[PDB]
Amino acid sequence: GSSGSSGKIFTCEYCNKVFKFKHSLQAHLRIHTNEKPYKCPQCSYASAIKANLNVHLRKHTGEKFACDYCSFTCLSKGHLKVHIERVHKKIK
Ligand SMILES: [Zn+2]
Ligand SMILES: [Zn+2]
Ligand SMILES: [Zn+2]
Repeated sequence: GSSGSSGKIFTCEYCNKVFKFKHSLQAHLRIHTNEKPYKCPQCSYASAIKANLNVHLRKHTGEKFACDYCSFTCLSKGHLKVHIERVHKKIK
């Protein structure tokens, strides 16, 4: 079990989420923004373009795997793991 201190906490007033760091919540709020006319039914994915959406939707194939560190989503699982060892890591 992790053992450390904790002053304050950052809670998201959108999806009742929580983030240890601040920058995490800020960048996260990104998905919590609807300024485009075309919105995605699956997620909060929106784009002024029409095609972009059509292609995006295709991405939704059952269940995606979101990164524990960042908000990176991948179709496969194994890839996600490597993404954390390559992106969130620079040591073989
Ligand atoms: Zn949120
Ligand atoms: Zn979507
Ligand atoms: Zn990641």
